[PDB]
Amino acid sequence: GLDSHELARLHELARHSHAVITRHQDAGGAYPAAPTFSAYRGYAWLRDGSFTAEGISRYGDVASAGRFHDWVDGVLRRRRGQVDDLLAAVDRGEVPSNEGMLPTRFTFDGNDGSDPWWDFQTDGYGMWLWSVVTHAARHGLDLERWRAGIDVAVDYLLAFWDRPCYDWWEEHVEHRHVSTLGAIHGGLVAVGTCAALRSAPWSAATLQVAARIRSLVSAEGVVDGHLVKWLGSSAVDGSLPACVVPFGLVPPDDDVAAMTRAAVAKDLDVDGGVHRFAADVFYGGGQWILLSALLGWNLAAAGDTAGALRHLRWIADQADADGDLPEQVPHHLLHPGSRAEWVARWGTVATPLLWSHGMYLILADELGLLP
Repeated sequence: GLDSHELARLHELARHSHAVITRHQDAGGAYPAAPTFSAYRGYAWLRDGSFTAEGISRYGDVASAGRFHDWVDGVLRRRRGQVDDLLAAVDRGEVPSNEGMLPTRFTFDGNDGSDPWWDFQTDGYGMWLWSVVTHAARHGLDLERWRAGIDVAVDYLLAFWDRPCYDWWEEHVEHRHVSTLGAIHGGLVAVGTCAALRSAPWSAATLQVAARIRSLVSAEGVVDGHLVKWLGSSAVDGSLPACVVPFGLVPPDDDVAAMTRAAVAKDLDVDGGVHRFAADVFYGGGQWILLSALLGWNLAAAGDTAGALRHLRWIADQADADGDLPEQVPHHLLHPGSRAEWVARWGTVATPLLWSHGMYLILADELGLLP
């Protein structure tokens, strides 16, 4: 379904995606979110980094992906005491405030880059577990290299998975977001079904808590046959397909998977460019490359190769003259009046966004299109 013209350009964008990710990887192994965007530069996120690492692992750069996992593992081992103290506090009946939780932004030397009162999120820890297990399985690696960091993440998530937190988009701290629950589920199932981790003391617990997550989503996170943005809401969010692939709340051919893909397409997908959520005013609510990639990935997994390809083509059309992929583009805006202020305050949209490139690599790989 691709001619030589398209294949050449898609191959080149894949090569360039690998290059921009590995060029900007920090000396210590972290992947930055966006080296030139004012509000993100200097920081690493586990969410962005884990998807980026998965794209790089699929691409076959074992060294680069391994250095990212080394970095995360070391950062988490340094939080062993913090996590133990949070768990002890829970055991005393003194539940820690959001202000005491593990961070969202990391500096490249592994310190808190932001105050979790303002951005507390648990999804990234779940994504990292999914990412590191998937990487090790793909390349035949011994997970003991990263196990002590895995242990910190697992202990943290088993304790705090059911806590309200901000969503992937740093909004609505009072709610429990289905793509956050989904990320945690994906990480817990990854470690709980990993033969190398069969003797871990938390082995059984991870699958039991994953089942608890699915119970909660079944009870409060499905409406009219589709997943919803947060428990007790009716709306969808463009992140929701991640709950199918890769995080596995339901199989790709499940009715809830089909209905969720359809609802996201209807409510949020304009010409192949997927919006985050209807109320999104960030840069006027533009079309997000990573979300078009996520939807494409899910379409491919469900057997809709044509739909996957249409989304891959849309993404490729957003590459700039150097091949860099932005965070988002404004071809369609949900709330156009809101864009100007964002541009004035933070500058033009983050480009390149490493996560855009990571997701491009994943979707290209799903379609068998890596060079």
